Amino acid sequence: NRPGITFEIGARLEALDYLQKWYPSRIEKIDYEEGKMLVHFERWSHRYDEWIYWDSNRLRPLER
Repeated sequence: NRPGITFEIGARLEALDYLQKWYPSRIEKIDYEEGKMLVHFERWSHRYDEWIYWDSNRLRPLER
């Protein structure tokens, strides 16, 4: 039970949207160079996967 980017593939990060919530979304793949992750969302109607960057907008790492 780790709500946030644990930097591990398969970790459940917090993504914002849909409800404007930071909802536990799962990392499917990580790009470390650009610093993006292929995140798979549970509550997401358009697509289910997306490449977004950590805390660039709607992505939150772990508590700290």
